[PDB]
Amino acid sequence: DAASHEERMNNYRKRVGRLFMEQKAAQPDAVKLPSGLVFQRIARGSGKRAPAIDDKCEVHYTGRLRDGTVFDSSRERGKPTTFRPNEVIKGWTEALQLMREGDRWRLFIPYDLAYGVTGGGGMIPPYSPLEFDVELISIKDGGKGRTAEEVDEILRKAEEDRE
Ligand SMILES: C[C@@H](c1ccccn1)N1C[C@H](CO)[C@H]2CCC[C@@H](C1=O)N2S(=O)(=O)c1cc(Cl)cc(Cl)c1
Repeated sequence: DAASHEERMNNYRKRVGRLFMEQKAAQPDAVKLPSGLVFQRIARGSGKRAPAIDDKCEVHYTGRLRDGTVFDSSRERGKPTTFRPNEVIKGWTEALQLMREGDRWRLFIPYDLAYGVTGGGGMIPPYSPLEFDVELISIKDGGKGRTAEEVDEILRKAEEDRE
Protein backbone atom coordinates (compact mmCIF):
# COMPACT_ATOMS: atom_id res chain seq x y z
CA ASP A 1 0.00 0.00 0.00
CA ALA A 2 1.06 3.62 -0.48
CA ALA A 3 1.94 4.04 3.26
CA SER A 4 4.16 0.90 3.27
CA HIS A 5 5.69 2.03 -0.02
CA GLU A 6 6.51 5.45 1.46
CA GLU A 7 8.27 3.70 4.37
CA ARG A 8 10.22 1.46 1.99
CA MET A 9 11.32 4.40 -0.13
CA ASN A 10 12.43 6.42 2.87
CA ASN A 11 14.45 3.44 4.11
CA TYR A 12 15.97 3.27 0.63
CA ARG A 13 16.78 6.99 0.59
CA LYS A 14 18.33 6.77 4.07
CA ARG A 15 20.47 3.79 3.07
CA VAL A 16 21.81 5.13 -0.22
CA GLY A 17 22.35 8.58 1.27
CA ARG A 18 24.48 7.03 4.00
CA LEU A 19 26.47 5.21 1.31
CA PHE A 20 27.04 8.48 -0.53
CA MET A 21 28.26 10.23 2.64
CA GLU A 22 30.63 7.35 3.50
CA GLN A 23 32.08 7.43 0.00
CA LYS A 24 32.64 11.18 0.11
CA ALA A 25 34.19 11.01 3.58
CA ALA A 26 36.60 8.30 2.36
CA GLN A 27 38.10 10.50 -0.37
CA PRO A 28 41.83 10.89 0.35
CA ASP A 29 41.67 14.68 0.83
CA ALA A 30 38.23 14.94 2.43
CA VAL A 31 37.88 16.22 5.99
CA LYS A 32 35.06 15.10 8.30
CA LEU A 33 33.95 17.28 11.19
CA PRO A 34 32.34 15.90 14.36
CA SER A 35 28.84 16.91 13.16
CA GLY A 36 29.18 14.67 10.09
CA LEU A 37 29.80 17.53 7.69
CA VAL A 38 32.43 16.57 5.11
CA PHE A 39 34.43 18.98 2.97
CA GLN A 40 37.22 19.16 0.43
CA ARG A 41 39.19 22.35 0.01
CA ILE A 42 39.31 23.66 -3.55
CA ALA A 43 41.01 27.01 -2.91
CA ARG A 44 42.50 28.84 0.08
CA GLY A 45 41.56 32.48 0.49
CA SER A 46 43.59 35.39 1.79
CA GLY A 47 41.00 36.55 4.34
CA LYS A 48 41.92 36.49 8.04
CA ARG A 49 38.49 36.19 9.71
CA ALA A 50 35.54 33.88 9.35
CA PRO A 51 32.00 35.27 9.60
CA ALA A 52 30.14 35.33 12.86
CA ILE A 53 26.72 33.67 13.11
CA ASP A 54 25.01 36.89 11.96
CA ASP A 55 27.53 38.29 9.47
CA LYS A 56 26.25 38.88 5.95
CA CYS A 57 28.24 36.76 3.45
CA GLU A 58 28.30 36.94 -0.34
CA VAL A 59 28.62 33.33 -1.54
CA HIS A 60 29.06 31.97 -5.06
CA TYR A 61 27.64 28.47 -5.03
CA THR A 62 26.36 25.50 -6.98
CA GLY A 63 24.19 22.83 -5.33
CA ARG A 64 23.97 19.22 -6.52
CA LEU A 65 21.89 16.21 -5.51
CA ARG A 66 23.59 12.90 -4.73
CA ASP A 67 23.30 11.76 -8.36
CA GLY A 68 25.33 14.84 -9.37
CA THR A 69 22.50 16.89 -10.89
CA VAL A 70 22.69 20.64 -10.32
CA PHE A 71 19.54 21.96 -8.66
CA ASP A 72 20.50 25.55 -7.76
CA SER A 73 23.33 27.99 -8.28
CA SER A 74 24.31 31.63 -8.04
CA ARG A 75 24.55 31.67 -11.86
CA GLU A 76 20.85 30.81 -12.15
CA ARG A 77 19.88 33.52 -9.66
CA GLY A 78 21.57 36.38 -11.51
CA LYS A 79 21.83 38.69 -8.52
CA PRO A 80 24.50 38.21 -5.84
CA THR A 81 23.46 35.55 -3.34
CA THR A 82 24.01 36.74 0.21
CA PHE A 83 23.32 34.83 3.43
CA ARG A 84 23.99 34.99 7.12
CA PRO A 85 25.08 31.69 8.68
CA ASN A 86 21.97 31.79 10.89
CA GLU A 87 19.63 31.84 7.85
CA VAL A 88 20.82 28.68 6.10
CA ILE A 89 20.87 24.91 6.60
CA LYS A 90 23.12 23.68 9.44
CA GLY A 91 25.82 22.32 7.16
CA TRP A 92 26.21 25.77 5.61
CA THR A 93 25.99 27.46 9.02
CA GLU A 94 28.91 25.35 10.20
CA ALA A 95 31.00 25.58 7.04
CA LEU A 96 30.66 29.34 6.62
CA GLN A 97 31.93 29.90 10.16
CA LEU A 98 35.11 27.97 9.27
CA MET A 99 35.73 29.78 5.95
CA ARG A 100 37.52 33.04 5.22
CA GLU A 101 37.19 35.32 2.21
CA GLY A 102 38.50 33.61 -0.89
CA ASP A 103 38.03 30.07 0.44
CA ARG A 104 36.33 27.69 -1.97
CA TRP A 105 35.15 24.36 -0.54
CA ARG A 106 33.19 21.36 -1.73
CA LEU A 107 30.66 20.40 0.96
CA PHE A 108 28.98 17.06 1.39
CA ILE A 109 26.14 17.61 3.84
CA PRO A 110 24.30 14.67 5.43
CA TYR A 111 20.54 14.92 5.39
CA ASP A 112 20.31 15.76 9.12
CA LEU A 113 22.37 18.95 8.51
CA ALA A 114 20.30 19.81 5.42
CA TYR A 115 16.51 19.42 4.93
CA GLY A 116 16.16 16.32 7.10
CA VAL A 117 13.13 14.08 6.69
CA THR A 118 11.09 16.95 5.21
CA GLY A 119 13.08 17.79 2.11
CA GLY A 120 12.64 21.13 0.45
CA GLY A 121 11.53 23.40 -2.39
CA GLY A 122 9.93 20.58 -4.34
CA MET A 123 13.27 19.32 -5.67
CA ILE A 124 15.11 18.04 -2.57
CA PRO A 125 13.50 14.76 -1.44
CA PRO A 126 13.31 13.52 2.15
CA TYR A 127 16.55 12.10 3.56
CA SER A 128 18.78 13.71 0.90
CA PRO A 129 22.44 14.51 1.39
CA LEU A 130 23.53 17.55 -0.58
CA GLU A 131 26.72 18.51 -2.41
CA PHE A 132 27.77 22.15 -2.71
CA ASP A 133 30.58 24.10 -4.31
CA VAL A 134 30.82 27.21 -2.09
CA GLU A 135 33.10 30.23 -2.57
CA LEU A 136 33.06 32.93 0.11
CA ILE A 137 33.42 36.13 -1.89
CA SER A 138 33.10 38.65 0.94
CA ILE A 139 31.86 39.23 4.48
CA LYS A 140 30.17 42.59 5.01
CA ASP A 141 32.38 44.78 7.24
CA GLY A 142 35.16 42.17 7.30
CA GLY A 143 34.13 39.28 9.52
CA LYS A 144 33.55 39.20 13.29
CA GLY A 145 33.77 35.45 13.86
CA ARG A 146 36.71 33.14 14.36
CA THR A 147 40.26 34.22 13.62
CA ALA A 148 42.17 32.28 10.98
CA GLU A 149 44.25 30.82 13.80
CA GLU A 150 41.17 29.49 15.56
CA VAL A 151 39.78 28.08 12.31
CA ASP A 152 43.08 26.36 11.67
CA GLU A 153 43.04 24.78 15.14
CA ILE A 154 39.63 23.29 14.48
CA LEU A 155 40.38 22.08 10.96
CA ARG A 156 43.77 20.63 11.90
CA LYS A 157 42.15 18.68 14.72
CA ALA A 158 39.58 17.31 12.27
CA GLU A 159 42.26 16.28 9.76
CA GLU A 160 44.23 14.64 12.57
CA ASP A 161 41.16 12.85 13.94
CA ARG A 162 40.55 11.10 10.59
CA GLU A 163 39.69 7.53 11.45
C1 LIG B 1 17.88 30.10 3.04
C2 LIG B 1 17.58 28.61 2.94
C3 LIG B 1 16.10 28.34 2.76
C4 LIG B 1 15.65 27.06 2.53
C5 LIG B 1 14.30 26.83 2.37
C6 LIG B 1 13.43 27.88 2.43
C7 LIG B 1 13.94 29.13 2.66
N1 LIG B 1 15.25 29.38 2.83
N2 LIG B 1 18.38 27.96 1.86
C8 LIG B 1 17.95 28.23 0.48
C9 LIG B 1 19.06 28.87 -0.36
C10 LIG B 1 18.50 29.62 -1.55
O1 LIG B 1 17.83 30.79 -1.08
C11 LIG B 1 20.08 27.82 -0.85
C12 LIG B 1 21.53 28.26 -0.70
C13 LIG B 1 21.96 28.24 0.75
C14 LIG B 1 21.72 26.86 1.36
C15 LIG B 1 20.26 26.42 1.24
C16 LIG B 1 19.44 27.20 2.26
O2 LIG B 1 19.75 27.08 3.44
N3 LIG B 1 19.97 26.51 -0.20
S1 LIG B 1 19.76 25.22 -1.14
O3 LIG B 1 20.64 25.38 -2.26
O4 LIG B 1 19.87 24.07 -0.31
C17 LIG B 1 18.13 25.27 -1.81
C18 LIG B 1 17.06 24.84 -1.05
C19 LIG B 1 15.78 24.88 -1.59
CL1 LIG B 1 14.44 24.35 -0.62
C20 LIG B 1 15.55 25.31 -2.88
C21 LIG B 1 16.64 25.72 -3.61
CL2 LIG B 1 16.38 26.26 -5.25
C22 LIG B 1 17.93 25.70 -3.11
